[PDB]
Amino acid sequence: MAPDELASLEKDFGGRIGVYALDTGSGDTVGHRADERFLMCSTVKTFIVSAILRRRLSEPGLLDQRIQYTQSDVLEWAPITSQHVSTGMTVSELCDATLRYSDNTGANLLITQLGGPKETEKFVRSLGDNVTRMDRTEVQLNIPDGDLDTSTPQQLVANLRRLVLDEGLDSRGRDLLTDWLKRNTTGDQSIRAAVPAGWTVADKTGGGFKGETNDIAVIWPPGRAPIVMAVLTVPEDPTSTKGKPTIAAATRIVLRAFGA
Repeated sequence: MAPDELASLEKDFGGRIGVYALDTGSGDTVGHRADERFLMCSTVKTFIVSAILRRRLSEPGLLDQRIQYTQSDVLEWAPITSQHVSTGMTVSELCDATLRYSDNTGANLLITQLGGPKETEKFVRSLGDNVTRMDRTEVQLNIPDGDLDTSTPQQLVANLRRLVLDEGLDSRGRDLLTDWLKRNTTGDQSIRAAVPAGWTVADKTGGGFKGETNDIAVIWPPGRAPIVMAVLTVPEDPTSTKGKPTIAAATRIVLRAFGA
């Protein structure tokens, strides 16, 4: 029933929907186009921040380091970092802004601190991800260009499970990451719109210039093991605003499949 409903949803949407979801209690999965490539867009911020958290283990005091930047660094969507050009922000504060507000300048600053876009790639490679690639910075990473800056739904779930639930990070880095994701402010109309009230969700959204809309999440229902999922969407109509409600509709399909 669920993969049929996902195929029906995709037909209604007009475009391509990639879904993968794992119930860590049952071990059951739901998938549609789960092995196909999609732009990660800003979902990649999850991994940039995770790479910074791992890097701190080799660079004592990294999170407290204050980074100075300039007006040239400030992009159109830089809700936090645009307010602190004179005074700088710490690496921790840049991780906060990058995840909770999808701050694009924050992301770029962190990529520079790591040593460039391939450093995040080296990080996911260390987790055993041989699928994802990172190539560009904000905002060019949102523009389709070959397979640059792509992953698949299933790979994104594997990585999110490893980082939020398992030992991809040390326990304090996992808590830092997970709290920032739980506290995301940009996901209310995506996966979260479909989840019952009171259940905790950790998520990271992404979106492109042609209506591409993504969300990846961990969901904690009461009294059972968490669910990890990814929904990636590419409308045929490049001006479509249907991505977010389509994500919520796919989530409702998934939750019903998982008895939630």
